[PDB]
Amino acid sequence: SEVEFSHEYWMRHALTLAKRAWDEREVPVGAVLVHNNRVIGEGWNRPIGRHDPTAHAEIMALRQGGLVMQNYRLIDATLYVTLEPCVMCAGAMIHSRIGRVVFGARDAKTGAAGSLMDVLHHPGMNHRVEITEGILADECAALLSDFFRMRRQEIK
Amino acid sequence: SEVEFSHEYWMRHALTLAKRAWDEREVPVGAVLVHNNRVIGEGWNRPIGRHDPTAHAEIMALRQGGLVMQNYRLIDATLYVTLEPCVMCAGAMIHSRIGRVVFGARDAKTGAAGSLMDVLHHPGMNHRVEITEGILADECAALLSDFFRMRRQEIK
Ligand SMILES: [Zn+2]
Ligand SMILES: [Zn+2]
Repeated sequence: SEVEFSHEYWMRHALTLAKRAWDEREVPVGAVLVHNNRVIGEGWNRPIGRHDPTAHAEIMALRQGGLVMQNYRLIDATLYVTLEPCVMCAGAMIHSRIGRVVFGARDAKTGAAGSLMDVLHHPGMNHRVEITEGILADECAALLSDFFRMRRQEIK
Repeated sequence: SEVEFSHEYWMRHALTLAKRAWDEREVPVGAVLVHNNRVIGEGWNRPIGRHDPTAHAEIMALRQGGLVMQNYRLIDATLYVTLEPCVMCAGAMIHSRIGRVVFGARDAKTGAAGSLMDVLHHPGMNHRVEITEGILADECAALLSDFFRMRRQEIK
């Protein structure tokens, strides 16, 4: 079913992080940054609790990676995130120079890797980040679905 | 002649922050976030020294503003930055819901406020950030130019 170090194996770890966001009552998105099959950064969405509009899963994983690698450039790393990245995160991926982003569910309204727009393969960027899409898309989208319901199950 | 609280008055303050980046040998870009004419965030470019690819002046200013306002949404705030923002920072401004970005020099190669692409007024966004461009542009451009000149020298 899920071989060690395959995309699904790392995405499942990202889903463990997306659940931390779930517990903190934030949109459940998780991300893990991997280099040579070692975790060098982990993150979950938490803009509300951090009072920070930039606190997305991807930004958190990328900033930790920079610290772990002692380099703002994260050459050859692969960033796994449970939801297609937004424009901000796609831009951050370009500046980080990572090798690839692997995402789960598509974000139909604001995804920047094909959905709302494509930032990553736009011709004028100075670095091409490869894209793998739809890994465990169903579980990723169900987590989000369970959240937007259990959430309206709050608006009394 | 620069009236207190005018765009030029705030951009001149962002230029002082830009010189801090210069002093740290970082591309010289500075930013100041203002709400009701009071500083709620300040930033300068420091990705290299912070080992953080997301450490642009704008991101630093927005994060500080969020702390001060106790809210990731920075409604009606105005962000001054000495150089047209990149895709990542433009994306961040949209998530923060600021009212306006005022910038200095255009970034022809990779500006996301019209140069390389326009993220801010893309029609699929859920928030429109107003744009004021070119405030003290010549000064902002000279600082950047003097930098890439001084740097190209330093290469022994
Ligand atoms: Zn994002
Ligand atoms: Zn930027």
